[PDB]
Amino acid sequence: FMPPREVHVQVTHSMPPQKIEIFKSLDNWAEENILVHLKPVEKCWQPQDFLPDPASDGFDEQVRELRERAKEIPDDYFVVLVGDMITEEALPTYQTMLNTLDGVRDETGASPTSWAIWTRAWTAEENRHGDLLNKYLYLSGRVDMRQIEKTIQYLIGSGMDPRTENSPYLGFIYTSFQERATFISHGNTARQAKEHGDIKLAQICGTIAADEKRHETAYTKIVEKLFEIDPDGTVLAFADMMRKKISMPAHLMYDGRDDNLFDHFSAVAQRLGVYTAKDYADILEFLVGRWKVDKLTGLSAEGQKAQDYVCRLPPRIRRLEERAQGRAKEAPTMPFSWIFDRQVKL
Amino acid sequence: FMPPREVHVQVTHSMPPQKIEIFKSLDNWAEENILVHLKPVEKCWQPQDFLPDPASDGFDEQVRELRERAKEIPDDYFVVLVGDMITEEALPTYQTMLNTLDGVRDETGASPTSWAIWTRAWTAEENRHGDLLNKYLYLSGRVDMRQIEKTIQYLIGSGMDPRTENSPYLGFIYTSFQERATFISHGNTARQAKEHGDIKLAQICGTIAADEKRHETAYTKIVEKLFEIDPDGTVLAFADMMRKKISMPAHLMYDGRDDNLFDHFSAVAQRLGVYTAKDYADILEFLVGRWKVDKLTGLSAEGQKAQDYVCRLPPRIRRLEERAQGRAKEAPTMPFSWIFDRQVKL
Ligand SMILES: [Fe+3]
Ligand SMILES: [Fe+3]
Ligand SMILES: [Fe+3]
Ligand SMILES: [Fe+3]
Ligand SMILES: [Zn+2]
Ligand SMILES: [Zn+2]
Repeated sequence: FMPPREVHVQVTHSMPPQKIEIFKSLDNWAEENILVHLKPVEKCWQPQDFLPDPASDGFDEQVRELRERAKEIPDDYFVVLVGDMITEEALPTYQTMLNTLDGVRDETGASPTSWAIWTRAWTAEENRHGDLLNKYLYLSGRVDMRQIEKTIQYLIGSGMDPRTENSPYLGFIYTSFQERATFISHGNTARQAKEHGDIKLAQICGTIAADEKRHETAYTKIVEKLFEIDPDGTVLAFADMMRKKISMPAHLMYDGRDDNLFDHFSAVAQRLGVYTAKDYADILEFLVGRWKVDKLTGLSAEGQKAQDYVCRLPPRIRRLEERAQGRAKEAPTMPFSWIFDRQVKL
Repeated sequence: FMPPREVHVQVTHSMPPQKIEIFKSLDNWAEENILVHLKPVEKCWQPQDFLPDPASDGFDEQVRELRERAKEIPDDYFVVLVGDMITEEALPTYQTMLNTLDGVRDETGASPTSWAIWTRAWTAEENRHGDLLNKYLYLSGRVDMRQIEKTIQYLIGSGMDPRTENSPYLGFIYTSFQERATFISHGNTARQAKEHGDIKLAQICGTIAADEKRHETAYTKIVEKLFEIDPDGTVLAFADMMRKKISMPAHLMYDGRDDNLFDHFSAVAQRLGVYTAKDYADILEFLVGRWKVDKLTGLSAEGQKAQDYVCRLPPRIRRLEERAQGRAKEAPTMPFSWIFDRQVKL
């Protein structure tokens, strides 16, 4: 039946028109400072590096092993991993999302601009994450590929509205935050697969995280350059995003069966510690430290307000969650269509 | 090393600005006439419907069968199928490509416009094609998934410039043509897999073709509505596309090894009859018949020229190829990295 829809009213082009040049001029900078964070394709890993080799005499035992190993991984973990993969699979959305950003958008799909080249290349690198996880999940035999496939269709057709308002200020702060968010997630699913005694699974999550660490560096560099060129406007963007809260890229998630699928998935991510509310705050605190927002001069009346709010927010959010956490009650066990309606503790 | 790049000079916004409304107003029409050609997600097939069931006691024998069956399929066919799949996999490009089209582009990634909803939904349906083919190819064990994965990365990062110039006139004629092109391809790979005695493979190609037939109907309806609303401009678009020739969506194809990969792939598609130059002309002739271009009144000096040229082109192209075909010499055998450098006849 009917999937979820963005409840917030839609806003387009919140950025002043003239300033687009600030991104048209930074073309040279981008080549020297963002395009370096790209791996040449020949040097890149590919999903096959991490999956059974179908053209190998060892393919059968390889798959048989992957599957033995999988049994020892509990369902809750699978639910999280699946959510992850579904997010990663909705990639066509995210390339489209970067092609709405006013200062950078690829005008033809093959535009030689540094910004477009970065976009096409980043998409290319991300495409690997979906594939690798998909085939791992598929072979594992622990999840319901059909329902997962269905969720993905519902997701791609729903789209996303990250409320970036076509602003590269907001957009690049979003991606900055998101890329770090998945990085923490993946590193935890890595660290947790290690614990469940599956190193080959750890490696999968591991090397995806690698890509995210690199992408995050690229985006945290673009924000750093915007803090120097436009100290006030960047602070205004950074504050604006924090008040709206960062709505995750896969929140319209729907399996034809759970009207609050994303909330439930996120709850399982929480209990296991793949991505907690602490992590959310920790990311923020890191970005304030990374951009040295604590120390900036030349701020307008609203800018100083936009600064202080942002700077005091991490200990605030942490403590907000703190007391919510030490009052949270026992959560119910709920079925997930991703796992044939087997039940995990929320 | 370095992939191929678009040799033609880039052109943006070839459409007059005012007319965008003709696409802003057709929002209602689109809901009644294009959105109907969408399958509800619950009714859609998913790749799992066509692949071994990893959560089934039968998974092992299923895979073992898929693989036995594959051996009987010759390498040349695999090369074509692989090209196909690589094209289909570069999907994020094509969603981006539809979001450059001036009259339809999704402004936020979640815009409630009939045009955006169609875009997100079509992308969602297409995502299934890549997956299904990918996993089939993977399990088969007859192709080199790593090299295929690499090609895909080179492709997504290269992008495409279909020379639609942000015009929905040109763009929707392009997609109209492309969707029919893949339809003929897939139906032939279906019909050919039948012949090599693999019905489960035929079914895969079969049900993908199904999606393409539907998409083609939707797009050939949008052109039909543009032939009625703007008889002259549509003919001008249709002529313009034919003179530039339709550059296929996967032409920048590169495996780090073959500087003319796309030409060689296309040559194998040709020899086998998956997609010949005849087919190209046959599609054209069908579209002239489909849109009744043969019979249109009220055409400008250039429009009548744009009409006649287009109408006489199918027997022209066919005969051009005819004599090229009856003079073509024996083609060399060439290695493909998609098949571990085994060699097929071009
Ligand atoms: Fe990713
Ligand atoms: Fe990412
Ligand atoms: Fe397709
Ligand atoms: Fe298609
Ligand atoms: Zn994918
Ligand atoms: Zn895909």
